[PDB]
Amino acid sequence: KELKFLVVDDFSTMRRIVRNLLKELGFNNVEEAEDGVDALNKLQAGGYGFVISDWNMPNMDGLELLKTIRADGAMSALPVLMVTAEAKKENIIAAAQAGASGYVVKPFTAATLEEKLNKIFEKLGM
Ligand SMILES: [Mg+2]
Repeated sequence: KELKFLVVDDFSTMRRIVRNLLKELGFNNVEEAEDGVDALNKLQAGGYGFVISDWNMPNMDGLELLKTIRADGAMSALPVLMVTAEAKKENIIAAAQAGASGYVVKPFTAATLEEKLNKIFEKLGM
């Protein structure tokens, strides 16, 4: 599957981990973004096929980034995997209403990530 991923997380250590987990699953075309604003700049360049986004981030959080993607004429169907942390239980109902493609709690292993990605590829038909 030739898919270009965008990994968005305000902690540089976590972006690196997720990127290396994707590399182990065979995905080598992975770009990183620091928050929702940075993510908008990368997405506008085009070519992205999947977004993995942390929920809590400064400047623009994962929910506002999701809602922006979903309102965009060309990118409204872009899959978005929402990432939450044990620290805070998020407003899942709002992400579900905005069309999140799925949810996963970090930290996660490549095995868990693979199972989440396979489930989304199947449910959406990618
Ligand atoms: Mg964060």
